[PDB]
Amino acid sequence: MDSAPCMWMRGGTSKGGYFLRADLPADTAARDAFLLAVMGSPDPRQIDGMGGADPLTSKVAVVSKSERPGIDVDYLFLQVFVDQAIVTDAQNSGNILAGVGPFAIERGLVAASGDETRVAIFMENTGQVAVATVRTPGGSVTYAGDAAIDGVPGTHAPIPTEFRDTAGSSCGALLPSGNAVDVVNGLPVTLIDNGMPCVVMKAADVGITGYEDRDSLDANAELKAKIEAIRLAVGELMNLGDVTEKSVPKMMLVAPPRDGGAVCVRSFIPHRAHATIGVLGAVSVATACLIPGSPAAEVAVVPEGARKTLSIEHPTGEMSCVLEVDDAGNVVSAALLRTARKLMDGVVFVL
Amino acid sequence: MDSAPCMWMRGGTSKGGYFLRADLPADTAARDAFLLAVMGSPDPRQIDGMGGADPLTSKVAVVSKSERPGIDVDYLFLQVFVDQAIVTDAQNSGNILAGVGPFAIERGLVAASGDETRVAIFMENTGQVAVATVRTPGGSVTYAGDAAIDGVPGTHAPIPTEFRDTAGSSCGALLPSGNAVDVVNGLPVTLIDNGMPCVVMKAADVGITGYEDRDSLDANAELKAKIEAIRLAVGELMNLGDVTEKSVPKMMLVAPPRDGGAVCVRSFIPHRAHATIGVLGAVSVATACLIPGSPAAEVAVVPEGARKTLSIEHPTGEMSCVLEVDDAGNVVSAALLRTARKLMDGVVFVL
Ligand SMILES: [Cl-]
Ligand SMILES: [Cl-]
Ligand SMILES: [Cl-]
Ligand SMILES: [Cl-]
Ligand SMILES: [Cl-]
Ligand SMILES: [Cl-]
Repeated sequence: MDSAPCMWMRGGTSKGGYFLRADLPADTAARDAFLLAVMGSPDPRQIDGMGGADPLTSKVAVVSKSERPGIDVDYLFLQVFVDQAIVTDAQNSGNILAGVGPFAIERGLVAASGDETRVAIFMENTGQVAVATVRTPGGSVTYAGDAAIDGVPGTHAPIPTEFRDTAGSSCGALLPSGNAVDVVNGLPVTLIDNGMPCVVMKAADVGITGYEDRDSLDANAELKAKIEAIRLAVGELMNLGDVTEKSVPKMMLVAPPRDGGAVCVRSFIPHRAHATIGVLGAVSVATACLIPGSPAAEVAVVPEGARKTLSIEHPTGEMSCVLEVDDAGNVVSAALLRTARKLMDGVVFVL
Repeated sequence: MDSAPCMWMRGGTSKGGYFLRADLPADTAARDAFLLAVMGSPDPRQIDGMGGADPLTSKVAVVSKSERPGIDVDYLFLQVFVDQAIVTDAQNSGNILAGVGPFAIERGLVAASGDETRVAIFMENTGQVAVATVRTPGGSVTYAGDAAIDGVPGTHAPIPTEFRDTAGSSCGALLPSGNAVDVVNGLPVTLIDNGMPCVVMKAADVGITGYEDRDSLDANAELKAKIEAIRLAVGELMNLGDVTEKSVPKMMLVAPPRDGGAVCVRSFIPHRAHATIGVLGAVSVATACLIPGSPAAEVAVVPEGARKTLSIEHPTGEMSCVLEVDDAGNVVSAALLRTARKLMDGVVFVL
């Protein structure tokens, strides 16, 4: 009651606590109080709980067996604020998602089935579907292997992840304005939602090249003020209402690729620069690369073929996105690599 | 083998992983590799393990039943470096120590004995003894209660802690120079070890008042260069050898008390300012307050009586130290309040 079984995992480049739904209070307010206490929030240092004093390590997954047709488990993502008594069920960023498949198997929501085991995951926050393929050699999840992702030392078991029903996850449409491009504060942008609502505009159009490192971007007050005025201006158009204290849309500043990739991106999510790029924001940006004349179309190098592999270059490397594009040109699925690791398993306590 | 039972606790204003000795490899090199992997080191973000990406949350306690006369458990403290593949068994700072008593009781090294339970702890790093009194109402440790310590939100069960055999823990003598005061780079200082080797000098003597906040102190390059030249100059005198890449001695800049206390301290440990003060450094400073004409004697207000309560004021509050002083004037024991909390219990995993 003042404890719950819990597995602490790294999912992608994030970390947090993974629960079975039936182990947390049914009452939302009771649930949030418990998770705040588990993390040690509110406290800039989160010294009296399991948060790592950074929003990326103050995250929670709630997983349960699904009754939806074709779905194996339902997954609710929760952000536990570091220094506010606030838990939000914001848009999925796609990193904590990576631990969901392995966690479900370990907890018996899904039994191991051969040496690899498919987990079909409904993302309750947005209504999207992720199919994760996880290594279960011998009938037990493994986290060891040869996969790498930027921002994570060494190598782990690959978890290839295929996203469906991304389109208009949050905005109700791929293009909530109905336009490929909209002029906003005199600038051409794309308002797009293929898994994450994004505003996609050229880095050069807001006075940077798009190749600056994260620290310089975080210190560029005039850049931040400029794109933030754009974000606040488009919230209604994107069916997002007043975005002032919202986490969306992500601001995606695109420049031509430099390392032979598809596109270069600097992401503000919305107010600080992402060290890499969010998974679902990569899908939105890779999709915008395909819409003609659009800011991202103008900078991107897009390969021919129905199965398009788009290497999205970011501050510290690149994240590769495989778009499967039907003969009508819409994106039918996006596949991206994740990794995760079980770090501690047992019981968490609150006062 | 690639896991161990482990309890994650907050101890004082630090956090880390608590093990039974018999659950870790006997081989030191094997042990260090395992603990590095457990924390997610080396990695500035410690994203692939249980470290909180700060040295204060990248700490380990190793506890076992003691055979020493009068000792209940042996405790070895280990610092797991955040971004280096290095584990050190440095001097005890006294915060992780606070979880040792409760952990021993929970693991059955010591059985609960009534509603409060004494744990006599040998600190293997330095040879000191700490007696911790822990609440065991009903025969089970509790972490709830009305105690507070600066740097930890809310309140917890008190763990009153009494230190003995502090004198010359590391230096072999209370005063390794044999002098109450030594002139170093033209400045009077006290080289003292009553639980933590410290250099004690007046804040004013190095060009600050001693009331500056931590951020200003951390940014004072000329202050840091000045006291660091002092530290490097005294390492041999204190029987510490070449202190260049050492963590000791702590630099303690004392000023007259301002909130009715005994003394005001700003601590460099050795290169960044402490947010409060270390427990054992408080004992060393409180002891130096009693040695006549000495820098700390000149600034301190010392109360009459054989049981002296010295409120050591620090950046974010004060830490109170009860010295029990025998008729010969030496310190016979120092008592200080700690708190701890069990945060997660179960098993930790490495690849
Ligand atoms: Cl459940
Ligand atoms: Cl936060
Ligand atoms: Cl997610
Ligand atoms: Cl043991
Ligand atoms: Cl470190
Ligand atoms: Cl300690």
